[PDB]
Amino acid sequence: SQTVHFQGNPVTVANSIPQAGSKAQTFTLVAKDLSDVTLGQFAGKRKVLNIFPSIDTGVCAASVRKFNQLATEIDNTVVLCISADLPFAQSRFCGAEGLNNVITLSTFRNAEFLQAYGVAIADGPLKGLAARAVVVIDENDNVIFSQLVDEITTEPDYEAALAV
Amino acid sequence: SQTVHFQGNPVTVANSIPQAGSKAQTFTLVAKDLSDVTLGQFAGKRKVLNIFPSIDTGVCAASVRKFNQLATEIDNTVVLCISADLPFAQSRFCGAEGLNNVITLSTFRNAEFLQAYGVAIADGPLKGLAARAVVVIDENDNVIFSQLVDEITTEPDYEAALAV
Repeated sequence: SQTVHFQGNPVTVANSIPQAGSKAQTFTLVAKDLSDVTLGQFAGKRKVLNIFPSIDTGVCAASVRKFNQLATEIDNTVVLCISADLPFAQSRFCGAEGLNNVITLSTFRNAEFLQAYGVAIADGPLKGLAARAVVVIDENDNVIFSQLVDEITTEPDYEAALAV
Repeated sequence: SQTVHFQGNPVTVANSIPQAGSKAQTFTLVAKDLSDVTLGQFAGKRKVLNIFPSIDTGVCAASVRKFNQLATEIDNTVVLCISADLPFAQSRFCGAEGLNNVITLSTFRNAEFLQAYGVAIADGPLKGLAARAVVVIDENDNVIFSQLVDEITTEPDYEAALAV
């Protein structure tokens, strides 16, 4: 239903990513301590969903850290860096060092999240992983911004991190 | 269903692990390069399925490597270290590297394998991961040995590495 690219080859992404003005769908993901975490646990806060195919590349790009840093600077915000890496691997993420309101969440046992949010790679070598995307949700669980990055290895625009 | 333990607490594992004497069911797993791999590709060899909840916990047990080393001592052997960890994190496995015929395979997009081989943890925080277990499959693809470890944090019987 959506198509991005990787290694010079197109990639299929199931359904469609949330649209501004829409009520955010609930979801459950796993934290670094293996506990479950839902959207409602962040009620009354601004949520920035930073979705990656993987946050365990072993590379600390300045662009990635900058985005997270910008996102957390907006009032009453929480940044959720989401991927299919297991919580174990997510600890190696170096794109949010020292940012207290940045949380890593795994999708390893909640594949429905990827379907509902329209970021599930449906084919190619990266099948089973999440596409690169950003979804911003406000204090009233309303989506005010979303972006599915055309090129998987590319980062989203910094503007996304600052959506309201 | 079956019951084992995680840090002393009861844990339910789906279905039943293959028993000695049963026929090994085919399966599709993902290798390090993200390519699909099936049991048939190891036809003619002795396959030792070394299944872990995770092989990317930051702690390297000396026991792990020795077990794998011993397994490779038996004629025509290939050791498959399987877990839910993504191919990206399985690369950091210490129990493999340095030893020939010891490869890591991921179930990240083939969760049904855990169900079919009866090693899918059904409850608690380790839900979605594989139980600690060993299944030895011979040249005729018959299961000649298996163990679903009582305490998931402990290591299997070394006799497992040598089963026929």
